[PDB]
Amino acid sequence: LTESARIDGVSLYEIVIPMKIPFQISSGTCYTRRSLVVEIREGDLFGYGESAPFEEPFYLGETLETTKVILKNHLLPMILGKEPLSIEEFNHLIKNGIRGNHFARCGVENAYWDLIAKKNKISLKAMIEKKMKNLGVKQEYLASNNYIESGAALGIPEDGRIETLIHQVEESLQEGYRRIKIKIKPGWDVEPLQETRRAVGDHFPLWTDANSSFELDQWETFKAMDAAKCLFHEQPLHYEALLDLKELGERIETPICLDESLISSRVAEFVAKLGISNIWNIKIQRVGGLLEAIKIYKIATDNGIKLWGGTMPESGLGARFLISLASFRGFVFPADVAASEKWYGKGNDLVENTMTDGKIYVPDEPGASFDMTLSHLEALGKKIWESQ
Amino acid sequence: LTESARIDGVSLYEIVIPMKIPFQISSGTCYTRRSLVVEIREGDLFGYGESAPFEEPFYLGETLETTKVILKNHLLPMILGKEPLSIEEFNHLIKNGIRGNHFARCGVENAYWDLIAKKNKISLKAMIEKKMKNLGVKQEYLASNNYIESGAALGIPEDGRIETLIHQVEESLQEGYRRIKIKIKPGWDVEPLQETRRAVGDHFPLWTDANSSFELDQWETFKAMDAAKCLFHEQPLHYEALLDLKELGERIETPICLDESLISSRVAEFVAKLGISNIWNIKIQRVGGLLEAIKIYKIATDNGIKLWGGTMPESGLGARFLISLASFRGFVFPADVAASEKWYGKGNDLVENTMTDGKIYVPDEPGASFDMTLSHLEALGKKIWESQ
Ligand SMILES: [Mg+2]
Ligand SMILES: [Mg+2]
Repeated sequence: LTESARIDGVSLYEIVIPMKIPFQISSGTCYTRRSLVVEIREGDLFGYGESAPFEEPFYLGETLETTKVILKNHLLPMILGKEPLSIEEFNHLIKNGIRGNHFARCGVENAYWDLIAKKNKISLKAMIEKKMKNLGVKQEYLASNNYIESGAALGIPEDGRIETLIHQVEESLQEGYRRIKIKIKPGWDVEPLQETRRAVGDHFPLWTDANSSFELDQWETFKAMDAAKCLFHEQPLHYEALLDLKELGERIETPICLDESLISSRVAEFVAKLGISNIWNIKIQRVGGLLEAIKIYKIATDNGIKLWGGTMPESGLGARFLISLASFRGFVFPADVAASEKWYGKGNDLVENTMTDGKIYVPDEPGASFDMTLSHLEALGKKIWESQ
Repeated sequence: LTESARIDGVSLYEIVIPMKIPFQISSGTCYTRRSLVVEIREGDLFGYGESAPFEEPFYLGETLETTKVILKNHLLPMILGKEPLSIEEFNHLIKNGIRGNHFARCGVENAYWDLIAKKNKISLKAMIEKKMKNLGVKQEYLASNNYIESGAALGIPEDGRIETLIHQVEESLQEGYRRIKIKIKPGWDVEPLQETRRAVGDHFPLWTDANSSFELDQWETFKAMDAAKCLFHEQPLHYEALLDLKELGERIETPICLDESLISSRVAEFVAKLGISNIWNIKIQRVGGLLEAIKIYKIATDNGIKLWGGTMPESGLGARFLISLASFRGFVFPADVAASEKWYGKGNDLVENTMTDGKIYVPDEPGASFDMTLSHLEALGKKIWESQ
């Protein structure tokens, strides 16, 4: 398996996909998925990757606009004409001239995996396993399933009615989702979790996602939520309040899960060393690409830390990168991955990811974009920048 | 002292100042200081603040261009018409809609201090002391001098000759600087530090700045540099390698100083708790403004952690914010602040900061922009955006 390719051409598409289900985002409405697609060309081969920042700067400070700037003016010109010897060398290359900006780096890094996967006629999953192996990931954690399990994510209902949330819990069960997580924030916490737990039974995989909206001195609220016996509480405090997150964990029975805190493998290293949390969420976009995600996977599995996969979400294309990764043994709870048909309508996503009885199967074909036709890409978006 | 004001108008200037001394920046040449100046208007009063990002994304990932985007499209519109009740409430306001992007937030936050200082006819230093006091900073650390000491920062000479560095050490002593720090990186380390130490004598305040260019497994190189007996090593490892930085500190005699790692007061909290480092550098731009800097000051002085002030550097305007702050007792080594005359020529900086026998005196007049005429601002830059 060769990991080298020459970057003969690069292009940037802005894709726009109408949401069949406008959902409550973190800054209001959201009728449409608006994303960037990086196209890397070697000869006649093309790799594609997605950067999916928000339009508002509430997540790491990056926006669609700043991501365009970084990509057009710095990152895409830097890689043009380059001939990296490996995935690791390409990772070094893209980080060199650009710190932060993980969404921009992710779209470029993922496109390179796609290009290499296709050039080698091999599945993403296969490349990931090999990389894992080369990095010295423990044999037990090179094992995998051929699917990921899929969980529902439920917001806080705009009418503040528990029954509106509960109607959605019922729909999620009927739809086949294998796990539910519900949004919480101070004042919308113990009650919704209580009514949810009983709508699904103690047995059903359930967790909260507070989106950092609590502080440690509100710990008693978590104490009260211990009765719902959920699997963990996802990111309850500020992403930089690492010791507070460890301390909360010591005051309650329900474990604490990190999402926003885990911004890189370097951070993962010392978070593992300090025993801040035993349950980590992995979002490829958050960490700036797949290799970084894999390095984090090694650190977690080296330390008995349980993983599960999440997404921003991106389009089906970005999700492909997570889908291959998230089937490995390290991943032990259902992932947040959007089933194409539900959110965009059948066939309307950039690529189709299908949920059957709460499972999404891992593609065996090469790379991420095997089933993306150029004309479908051109139908969903426009080339906004290019250079040869 | 009122801390409230209504934001009747906001403007953005791009200033451009020809460097009399083009210096070796982190991405090549640098003939000119290019910065942004935020103007906030209440009635007939104006506050000014500087955002000074680099043009390339090697520092936190923010650039002049992304900073413009964030400011124009998000931050400046958000504050227009607002009437914050305090500096703390304005800080909350600017962080709400925008995470990361510390340079953008800093220019806006500082402009608000300037506006409030002028409206109250009081010195920045006086407002800082009061805020410090309100935050419960220990009485001993409300003490201050009426000047800061100024240190030289020397780069790695392009010809790789030790004598070229040493000629610069001699010039720095003749110029009156009270401290020298020299750039290092692997392969340019023990020798330059050795030749520097003796050119100045064991007595002279001296430290290294590796700009994160080493890893922990290169620790023996630091061991060898212990003979030069300098005050500390500034940011020797990656900014996110916190435990590695603590560990390096345990393997050598020379203390480790944090710069890039200290990105916020939340991070400062747990870095203090963990005893990563006993010597911290404070850059107002890095932490996103003066209140954040003050919160970090409290954490350090609460824990016996020694401080010193640094700058990006900005223009004289940005430096004003540091100059008032850095005179307090917590600051125990000379600061990196550019003397206007040296770098731009006399009177050519946006505002003039004068070094006399290696000291820069703290202004007693109100705020930061007391001596900045509108026509001088218009001579150094252009209004590029505004809204009323
Ligand atoms: Mg999450
Ligand atoms: Mg420094």
